Amino acid sequence: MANSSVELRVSEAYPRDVGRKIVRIDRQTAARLGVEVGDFVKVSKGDRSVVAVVWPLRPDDEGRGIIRMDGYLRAALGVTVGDTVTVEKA
Ligand SMILES: [Zn+2]
Ligand SMILES: [Zn+2]
Ligand SMILES: [Zn+2]
Ligand SMILES: [Zn+2]
Ligand SMILES: [Zn+2]
Repeated sequence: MANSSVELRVSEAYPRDVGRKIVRIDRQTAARLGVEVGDFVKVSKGDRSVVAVVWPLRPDDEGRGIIRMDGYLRAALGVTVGDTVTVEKA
């Protein structure tokens, strides 16, 4: 079977995550992906992808269907805040 994947809305990084090879998603999404917080995920837009470590979203950001990633990772994928990307176990 293929690994599960989820589409998420691109959101700006928390300030302390800028320049770190980190994306933030919520626990429900990590569970659907079959990963735990702290594992590597692949984030893709079309044929472009990056690999980053999953850190957990803050409580009030859970359930929003978002992924927080800094401008370096957004640029790498050619996406902006408000775009959608796909996330999968790396
Ligand atoms: Zn879709
Ligand atoms: Zn769609
Ligand atoms: Zn593993
Ligand atoms: Zn766009
Ligand atoms: Zn767009």
